[PDB]
Amino acid sequence: HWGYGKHNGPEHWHKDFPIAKGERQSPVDIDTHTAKYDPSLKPLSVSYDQATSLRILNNGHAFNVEFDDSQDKAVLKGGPLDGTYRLIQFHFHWGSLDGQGSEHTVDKKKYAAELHLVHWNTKYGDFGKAVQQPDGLAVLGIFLKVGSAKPGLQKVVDVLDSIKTKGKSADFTNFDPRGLLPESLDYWTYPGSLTTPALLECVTWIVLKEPISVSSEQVLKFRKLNFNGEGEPEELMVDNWRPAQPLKNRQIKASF
Ligand SMILES: [Hg+2]
Ligand SMILES: [Zn+2]
Repeated sequence: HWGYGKHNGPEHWHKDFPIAKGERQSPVDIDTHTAKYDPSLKPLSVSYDQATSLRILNNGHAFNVEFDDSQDKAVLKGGPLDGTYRLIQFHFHWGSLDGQGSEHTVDKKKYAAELHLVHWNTKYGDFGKAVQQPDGLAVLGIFLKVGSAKPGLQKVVDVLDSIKTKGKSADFTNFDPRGLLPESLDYWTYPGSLTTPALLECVTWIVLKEPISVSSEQVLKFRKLNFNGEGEPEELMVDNWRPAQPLKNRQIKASF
């Protein structure tokens, strides 16, 4: 199957997943001078105070932190969205070096990593249903740059040792996502897709202007994860990002 290697990387995904060369693929390059300032755009509403983290798992391509989405516990609303979207999981994409790792680019600038908080539209009842609609998902993307340590990320970092290989999971309760948000909620938004197979075109992307800073030690720890399963040859989990895709007519609107 698919990966980020020489023989199964992004350039090969189209073979199993034809939609890889569809009309609304992600990520893209955000050209700040071409983005349209839209004054009709409402402020984002992030309601994560009653979030319920359950666990963390190494799925062989990233590590997912999962949340209880059986009720409106952690939700996203406002901004470009109509209705309420529930948080289901967050994950990151990171590089082998500090100069790469992000999926979206800003004026061709690459960040060290990118945080994706994934939410599904409650009018669809379940995640599986929401991935059948063009307005099924909303992904909140936050860039990471190397500098000062992010206190709020430390809890995730310390548990990576326990889920080093593909298929390993750990109980991960009482984790507050609010510690991973930047000061400002200014954003760019555009209609896209999931950045991993099945590359479904169901996402409303909200990418935050303001990056969060994390320390070299913190991102270092991400780089120690393995794509492989226990008892298998070691393949470091690095560079698990997809290159920018053709914008193809779409328009990127700015909230600022
Ligand atoms: Hg869809
Ligand atoms: Zn992602």
